[PDB]
Amino acid sequence: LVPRGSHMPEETQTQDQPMEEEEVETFAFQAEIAQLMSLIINTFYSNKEIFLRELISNSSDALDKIRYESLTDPSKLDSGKELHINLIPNKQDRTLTIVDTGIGMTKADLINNLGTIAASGTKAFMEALQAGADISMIGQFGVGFYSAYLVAEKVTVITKHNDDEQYAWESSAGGSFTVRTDTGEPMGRGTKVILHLKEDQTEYLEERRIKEIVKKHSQFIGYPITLFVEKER
Ligand SMILES: Nc1ncnc2c1ncn2[C@@H]1O[C@@H]2COP(=O)(O)O[C@H]2[C@H]1O
Ligand SMILES: [Mg+2]
Ligand SMILES: [Mg+2]
Repeated sequence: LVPRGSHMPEETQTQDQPMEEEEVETFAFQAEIAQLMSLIINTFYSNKEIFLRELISNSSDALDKIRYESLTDPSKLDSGKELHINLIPNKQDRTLTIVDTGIGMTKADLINNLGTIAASGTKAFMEALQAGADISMIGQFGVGFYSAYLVAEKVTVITKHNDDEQYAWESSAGGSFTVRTDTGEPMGRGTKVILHLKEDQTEYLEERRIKEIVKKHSQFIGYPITLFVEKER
């Protein structure tokens, strides 16, 4: 009744998909973890570059788990995903992302493994730091992940395990973290740790620096690692 030969883009713009709800929960760090994070963030250390070794070690442990889980669950052999790590600096956003195709984490794994449960070595490690230990000793005390706060003001962890949905963990320290369901970009099995770098820590976006610290500290990953470099415009 109202003939048309051509429409403007706004006229044929599709209706939005239904808005999704994401459930968010907020948790306090275990008291000694909170102490540790306050000590890490607010103290000068000479050797901050070991954060990357700690996050790559976590990824390598998650990748090893794939191989062994196949002994009680052979279907993982059928995945076509390569077992690998990618490092992804974004100079536009000032973030460094460590991506793996390991086993991932469930929601309860994020809550229990990344903040609420005591690590037995945490008090000993804070005393070793007081007595002048090098921050590099952190992984030997079972709290390596929190080294990310040597260089990052905020950390976001996106993760997907076969036995659960995709979740995001996030914390800017200050004593709390959040876990929420993540209905955004499905990432497939594995974990992405997104470091929001502090203003004076932007050297960890540079490709030569990243290659230097991988070669110095992470030579026995056991899986291919790949550094994605944004082409300079
Ligand atoms: N990349 C990752 N993939 C899977 N789990 C992780 C990752 N990073 C940290 N974690 C979990 O966080 C925990 C930190 O302490 P652990 O190294 O004992 O065990 C670690 C894993 O359970
Ligand atoms: Mg370990
Ligand atoms: Mg190994």
